[PDB]
Amino acid sequence: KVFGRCELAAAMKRHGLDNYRGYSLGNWVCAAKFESNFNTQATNRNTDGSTDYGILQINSRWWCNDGRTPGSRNLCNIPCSALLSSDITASVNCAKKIVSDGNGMNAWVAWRNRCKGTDVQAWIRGCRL
Repeated sequence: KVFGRCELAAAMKRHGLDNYRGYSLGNWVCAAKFESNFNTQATNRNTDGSTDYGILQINSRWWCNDGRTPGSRNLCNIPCSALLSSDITASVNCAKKIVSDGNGMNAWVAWRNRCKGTDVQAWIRGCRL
């Protein structure tokens, strides 16, 4: 599924991401936009044998099990395929563990490169939240 901008903002706010760990909703919407362009089916294979899954591109080497990532850990206790659903619940709950893993939102490279330090409030414009 491909979320509209405000549609996702609403979904994320509903799942408690607004200001979670001090990160405004705009930050998460911005991360989702540049990580997967709001596409729940987005996947990106990495050169280390791992793959990033879903709207928030969660990595298989440590967070989910796709059964084909060497020395992979499954800290979120879920199959990576669950991260490719139209329901973002799985990705949000896993994301909540990632942003609390000692690096803030820096865990998401697209967020760091395209969102960090910017006026992320713009990503929520026009949204009736």
